Amino acid sequence: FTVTVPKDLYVVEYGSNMTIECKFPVEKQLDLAALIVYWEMEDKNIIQFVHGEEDLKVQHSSYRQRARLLKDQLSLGNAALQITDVKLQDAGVYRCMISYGGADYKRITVKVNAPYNKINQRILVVDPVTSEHELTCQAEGYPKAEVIWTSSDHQVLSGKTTTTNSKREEKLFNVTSTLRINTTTNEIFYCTFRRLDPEENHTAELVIP
Amino acid sequence: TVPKDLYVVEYGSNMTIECKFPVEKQLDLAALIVYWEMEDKNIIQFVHGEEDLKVQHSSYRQRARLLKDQLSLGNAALQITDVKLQDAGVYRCMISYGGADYKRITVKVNAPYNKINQRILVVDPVTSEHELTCQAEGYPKAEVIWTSSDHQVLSGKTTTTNSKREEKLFNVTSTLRINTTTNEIFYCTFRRLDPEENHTAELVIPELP
Repeated sequence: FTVTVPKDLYVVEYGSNMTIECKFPVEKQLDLAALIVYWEMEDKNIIQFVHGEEDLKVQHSSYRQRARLLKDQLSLGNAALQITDVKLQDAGVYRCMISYGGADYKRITVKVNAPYNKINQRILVVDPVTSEHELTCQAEGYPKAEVIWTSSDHQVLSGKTTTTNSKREEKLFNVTSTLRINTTTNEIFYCTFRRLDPEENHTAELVIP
Repeated sequence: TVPKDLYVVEYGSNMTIECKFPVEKQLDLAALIVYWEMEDKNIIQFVHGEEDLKVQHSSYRQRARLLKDQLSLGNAALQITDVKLQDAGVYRCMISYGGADYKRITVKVNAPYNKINQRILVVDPVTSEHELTCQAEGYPKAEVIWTSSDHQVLSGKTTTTNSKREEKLFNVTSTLRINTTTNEIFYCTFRRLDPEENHTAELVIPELP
């Protein structure tokens, strides 16, 4: 008897839902009087499954109404922890621990990627005689990002970027950048939100109307 | 024996399919053979405690691996990474240690519209007209249903083409034009039938300077 993990690492996007698995030998059928499943992370209990039931009282405050153990999977020899709406606090080392005659644990590490991939934009005519426009790009993510404006002819341009803490998601940043430029209908520009360590670029295409 | 007969697998993910066999004592890997195939193409040939990767078919060159730490437990776990629609079919496993026996496992590949890209364009701030867009790929064809925070169905413009990335899939992009203000919430729902399946992104109208 030993627990096995088909996936050692999980990379999961902010706000989405994850299923992290642990597999254990089940020759015949589950004797739920003998079955225990314990999920935790950084010494905080997520799930304690005993005598066929989830002990939700011992569940840590953080995970209330978010985490649960898929029970259809238990019959197959698979203890699947599903957590919904992944925060940046859910980055950590997750211990899964099962006792069924023998008893053994495995580790699973989770990283939470919070990309600047929901990009909002605005294009305004500031002065139609000089055909000066104001382009704007906003997005949210973690950590801080810089905005990089480029034209269709690959010219870097000077934008004005304003980084604040997000009024939606406490831990994320709200990055808004503004480009003033002279241009005409159908010309194409790009704003590119750049995170670092490791580098990651998300880019939206603005079409001047 | 096989705990799971049927696997429903996501497109582009990893799958782990399992065949169990009796193991009273420990593994003499000179005596052990494991063979995995689908449609007479070899996926894995494991012999003398080593993967015989020259017999492997082109299709599975660096994708197919046998989880070696789970051989110790009496369970041959075929793992294939980056699942295409071509991986739908019937997989045979055979193992010979002392005795010999085979099991068949059916695999179906779902390609859900669960990676939804979004963007919000402020068209005219005077009227406060915004242009919300959602796009995704999947199979089969899916409709998009736009709804407001109080769940009224709104009129949209949806465009469906064959995907350029993977031509068997479809690209579904939908745009909604609506007069609205900062912090109002909208939903774009990718729906697909026989059987029904819903995936929805939540779009929040931003505060721009």
